[PDB]
Amino acid sequence: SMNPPPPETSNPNKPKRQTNQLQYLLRVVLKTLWKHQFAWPFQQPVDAVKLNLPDYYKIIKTPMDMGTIKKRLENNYYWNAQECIQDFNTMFTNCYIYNKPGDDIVLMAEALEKLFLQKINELPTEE
Ligand SMILES: COc1cc(OC)c2c(=O)[nH]c(-c3cc(C)c(OCCO)c(C)c3)nc2c1
Repeated sequence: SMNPPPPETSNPNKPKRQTNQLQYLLRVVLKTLWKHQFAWPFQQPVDAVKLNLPDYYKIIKTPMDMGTIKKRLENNYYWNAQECIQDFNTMFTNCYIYNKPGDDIVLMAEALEKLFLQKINELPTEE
């Protein structure tokens, strides 16, 4: 069994910025989700070998996780807040696509996503 390479977190020729919206995404959005009791399954790429999910990366072709997002934010990988918001949404959607309603992992994602939505509802206007 084999995992894919993780998503890119470094690319020196990708344009990047540090916007006030991106600072909010790190200091408020990521920090809130990361500390949550249900964060742990989402803090690193899905290890499809250790979890014995051999079809995971057959179904999930755009993997994302908060470990990857955390590194992207800390390394100022992004140009804009929409890029980062898309990553969070890709993470949640992958969970819903792969799993079944009412599974524990789906309940965990839902809890995290509720908080994500409440925080992004107050994303600041760009300075
Ligand atoms: C431990 O961290 C994770 C993270 C996950 O996603 C972010 C998942 C995830 O998306 N599905 C599952 C999961 C677990 C079991 C036992 C399942 O039945 C095995 C097939 O008979 C299925 C279909 C999914 N485990 C995760 C664990």
